[PDB]
Amino acid sequence: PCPPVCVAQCVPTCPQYCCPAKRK
Repeated sequence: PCPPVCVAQCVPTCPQYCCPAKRK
């Protein structure tokens, strides 16, 4: 369960499997 804003923005509220390689 990934947020669609985490697809650009991998934050402390967001999952680690939900990190891209486009702005963490």
